[PDB]
Amino acid sequence: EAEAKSCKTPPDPVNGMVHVITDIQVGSRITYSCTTGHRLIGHSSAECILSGNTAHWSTKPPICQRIP
Repeated sequence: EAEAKSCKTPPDPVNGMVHVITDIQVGSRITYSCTTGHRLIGHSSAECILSGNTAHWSTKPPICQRIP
């Protein structure tokens, strides 16, 4: 709970890319994106939360289903 930042940045989703809103500090809320036409199979968002001794993003690795 000091100096902030403790969540490891998520890997770039397939045919997509993650965007940081301001910083990687705990309490923030970044967002995810994908190629035009692909709906985010998740929450389209994240929240840096500590699960004990390791801080990570509450959202699972987003996917792109590709929509006709």
